[PDB]
Amino acid sequence: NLAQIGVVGLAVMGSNLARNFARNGNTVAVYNRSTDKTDKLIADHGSEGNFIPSATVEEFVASLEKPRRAIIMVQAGNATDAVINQLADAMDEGDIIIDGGNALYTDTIRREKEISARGLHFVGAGISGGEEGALNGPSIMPGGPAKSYESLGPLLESIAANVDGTPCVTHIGPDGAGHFVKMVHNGIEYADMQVIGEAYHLLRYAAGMQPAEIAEVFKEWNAGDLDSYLIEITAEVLSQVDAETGKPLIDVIVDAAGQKGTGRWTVKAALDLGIATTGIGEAVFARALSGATSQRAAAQGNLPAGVLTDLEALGVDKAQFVEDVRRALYASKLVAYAQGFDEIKAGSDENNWDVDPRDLATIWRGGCIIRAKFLNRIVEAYDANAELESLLLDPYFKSELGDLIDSWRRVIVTATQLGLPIPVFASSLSYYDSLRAERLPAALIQGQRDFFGAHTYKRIDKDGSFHTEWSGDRSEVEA
Amino acid sequence: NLAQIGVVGLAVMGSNLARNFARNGNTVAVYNRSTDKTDKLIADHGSEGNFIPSATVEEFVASLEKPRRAIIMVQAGNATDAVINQLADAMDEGDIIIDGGNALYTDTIRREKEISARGLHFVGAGISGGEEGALNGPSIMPGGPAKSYESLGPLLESIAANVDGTPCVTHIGPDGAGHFVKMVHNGIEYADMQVIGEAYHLLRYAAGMQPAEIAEVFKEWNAGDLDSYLIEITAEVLSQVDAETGKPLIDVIVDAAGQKGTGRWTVKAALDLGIATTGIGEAVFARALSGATSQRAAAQGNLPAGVLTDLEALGVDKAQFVEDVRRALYASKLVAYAQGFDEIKAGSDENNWDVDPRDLATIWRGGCIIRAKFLNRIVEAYDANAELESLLLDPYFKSELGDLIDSWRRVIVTATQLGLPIPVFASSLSYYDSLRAERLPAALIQGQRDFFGAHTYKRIDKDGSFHTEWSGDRSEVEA
Ligand SMILES: NC(=O)c1ccc[n+]([C@@H]2O[C@H](COP(=O)([O-])OP(=O)(O)OC[C@H]3O[C@@H](n4cnc5c(N)ncnc54)[C@H](OP(=O)(O)O)[C@@H]3O)[C@@H](O)[C@H]2O)c1
Ligand SMILES: NC(=O)c1ccc[n+]([C@@H]2O[C@H](COP(=O)([O-])OP(=O)(O)OC[C@H]3O[C@@H](n4cnc5c(N)ncnc54)[C@H](OP(=O)(O)O)[C@@H]3O)[C@@H](O)[C@H]2O)c1
Ligand SMILES: [Mg+2]
Ligand SMILES: [Mg+2]
Ligand SMILES: [Mg+2]
Ligand SMILES: [Mg+2]
Ligand SMILES: [Mg+2]
Ligand SMILES: [Mg+2]
Repeated sequence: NLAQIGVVGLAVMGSNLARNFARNGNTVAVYNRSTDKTDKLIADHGSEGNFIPSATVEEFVASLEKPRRAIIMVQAGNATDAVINQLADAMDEGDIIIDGGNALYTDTIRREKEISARGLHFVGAGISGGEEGALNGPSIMPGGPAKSYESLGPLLESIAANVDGTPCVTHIGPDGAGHFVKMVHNGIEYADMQVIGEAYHLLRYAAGMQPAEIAEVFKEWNAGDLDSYLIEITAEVLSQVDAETGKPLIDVIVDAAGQKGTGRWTVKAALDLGIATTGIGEAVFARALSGATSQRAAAQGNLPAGVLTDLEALGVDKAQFVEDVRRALYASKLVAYAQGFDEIKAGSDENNWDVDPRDLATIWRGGCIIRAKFLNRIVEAYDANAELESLLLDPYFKSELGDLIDSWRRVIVTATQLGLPIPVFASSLSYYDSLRAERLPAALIQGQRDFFGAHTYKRIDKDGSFHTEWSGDRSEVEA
Repeated sequence: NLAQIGVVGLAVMGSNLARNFARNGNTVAVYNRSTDKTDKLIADHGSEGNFIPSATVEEFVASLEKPRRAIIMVQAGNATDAVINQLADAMDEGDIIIDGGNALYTDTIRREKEISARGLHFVGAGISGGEEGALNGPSIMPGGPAKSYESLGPLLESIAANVDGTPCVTHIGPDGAGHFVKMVHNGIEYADMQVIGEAYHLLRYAAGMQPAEIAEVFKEWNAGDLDSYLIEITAEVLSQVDAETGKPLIDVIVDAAGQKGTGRWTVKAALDLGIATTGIGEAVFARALSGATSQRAAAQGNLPAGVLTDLEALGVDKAQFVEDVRRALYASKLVAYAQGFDEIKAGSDENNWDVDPRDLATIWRGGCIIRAKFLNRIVEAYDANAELESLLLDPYFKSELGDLIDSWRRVIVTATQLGLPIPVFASSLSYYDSLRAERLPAALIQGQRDFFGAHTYKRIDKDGSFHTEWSGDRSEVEA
């Protein structure tokens, strides 16, 4: 007569999640502040499994088997803190509050401190895949005490996406580690979509291909190493004809990316952690620029292009160019992921989480928009070398870069000569050529700062800080 | 027997600032929590002018002529709030608390609300030029109530940098406007230093010039449109020989800028405001990458370069290439400033500040690391069009871009073919080519997001939001 799991918040995400639990053989307690949403779920979806509805938090908590597991699925921020307090007040020692919402990981850290203190357990659970994932099988990223997973894990494994028998959930780490890895996942999604956008742009405006032909190229690419959900749905979007006009649907869509989106959080965290996420960063900046409606209108046809050429005048074969774009897309995808996994290691180190990157690449293979067989290469890279300094240095990926790099350079040159924007492709190659470099112009920056501000520099041949007496005899002294 | 201005916090920045006030004929109250610093200022510099040293906040406040003007120069964050509260409790209605520290503008906004509600005035003042500017003439960016500038303005004008008889201080706007434009100024400084670094890297590793020769090139550029303090000091740094090794000083400096600075705050604000600051962003990312010591050590000689060429094999004239790099530097500087001024506009609109960008380009000509005669072109651009959509569209600058664009494309092509990193040069050209684009891949992103999440899109040819039934008959409905 008791539920093993409960959901508070029965808007579409929490209702879909409750249904998932119930379809997979769990008894599920459900509560919503407004009872009409609870009544609607029972009325329209009660045949999907065993639900225990409650009108009050006290009734809801009383319906859960100890140790009690309540997932919150409400509005992020103040509304989730309100429900955490209501559950906290009603629960016993050893009970488990789970926020499944899209929390700021710093909110989850603060909540885990306040709730662990109250004698309760707090889990911040990132849930991927949006409404469809919540209903049919998400990737789940729980952070909190490791002993919370003993009672919660088997429940989450019952609803998670399954890939080759492996549920897309495992314990990520303490406190905010789950919401953190979910946030980085969101930023990676932006980069994956932007590198596809850039490939599309070159195939259309350099190779002269219409959307229906580009769809067919993407389906061919999707049979090879790039194989991915995002490339699969890209072909379906490029194939779609607008019934009203007969034009490709993409050609009647307003080309301004929804300014609603959390990819910016990923880049803010990378800026704080000292990680160069050029790929996610340029993908976010590209969405922002697309929305600058009045600036784009004022710019159109008014900035000098310079002398441009075209593939025919360059003597470039269309088939060779299309393959070069594929290889630029793969290289740029690989840089964006290497940077994202750098951000995961930096966040883990900063927060003492011991995040295992193999767990992330494993559970992102199902119920995620970014799912692709590429992720198995990330698992294998870290399996081979738990302390790998960059995904680019994995023996498999490094050997792949050997075959990509000539194409990648040709795409940057060619796009530039045709006046076509390629922000993540170009920025990824400058980042790559920066990691290759023996000496970077940061040495000059250190010298400039010592000149104007006496900020001091380190030396390659001696430990310590040094200063040149710029305003004086320009001798070097110790700082 | 009363001071017209006071300084709280007598570490080097505040001691320098107090000395500046005193050298310029003001009577200056000085106070530091630790009395030993007050004793030290009086002992070492009391001859420079009329100081009134106090050991306690109450004596300090009693030494000030009403309406009292106290400038706080202490550790940013909680320490600044601690000193604000101690002054506020000791002061009378109409008194003026000024924070001259490197405040987060959101902290200034909060402080101005709290302190104004108590019948005091709060000013957040950005002070540029570091320790040297505090002593010898800074750029000063005060935000707070306009009436505050009437008693404070003449004191700030007595110490500010002066350019052709114009003091580098004016009232910026309400509450946080001052600390906000200082934060953007800090980001711009990063971009100015990075574009100089990229030019240096190309002249050294593409044109085969040694640092002493590059120093002579920068001095010649400094005679033309690029004329700047940063280019002047760059030639002095590149001329410098390390006595101990005989190598160029730059060659014995550790090429790691790391994360010792606040340029990241500029990018985080840009991300929240929806502004594509690709120049400042890539500059900050480049500093972060330079500091990844273990990763760079692991990457050296392990990432495939691809087939590279050189200027000789390309048939490129060295003098033509050097001028092309100058013009890439100019174009990329202009893009970084255009984006920073877009960030200033977006911040001013979000916060109802009515920031006049002419004020900023006027007062950054003195006592700022970014000072350059280029800033006059920004004043003139906004003089001609208060609602200018981008600095790129100013008639003078658009005319300049007609002469820069062919060079700029050649530099991205050539750097790419030689395997040299140019993150701001290349990202600035993708941004430029993105403003030139009729249609951006943002249309494909809108289609993808509608496919996987039913996120809806807008149409170019009629009003409202639409959804294509991707899982069903792929008909379109209004949303
Ligand atoms: N659809 C998407 O694109 C997407 C993707 C991922 C996640 N999400 C989900 O979106 C939700 C965010 O909510 P929203 O603001 O957008 O929708 P909403 O309908 O305004 O709120 C959702 C739920 O929050 C509850 N709630 C709000 N304030 C509360 C309070 N103070 N005390 C108790 N319950 C409270 C509501 O209860 P009432 O019914 O009583 O109002 C409702 O059940 C999260 O659950 C998140 O998981 C969105
Ligand atoms: N190189 C630099 O450090 C540098 C460069 C840029 C800007 N600044 C400027 O210098 C200030 C920052 O100082 P810092 O943090 O770098 O150095 P710090 O040595 O940690 O402290 C700087 C000053 O803050 C005072 N202070 C700290 N906590 C305080 C508190 N709770 N109550 C009152 N006074 C307090 C100290 O007083 P005591 O002597 O009593 O400790 C000292 O006068 C700001 O005004 C900033 O704009 C410094
Ligand atoms: Mg039935
Ligand atoms: Mg299932
Ligand atoms: Mg292969
Ligand atoms: Mg580890
Ligand atoms: Mg002076
Ligand atoms: Mg000229």
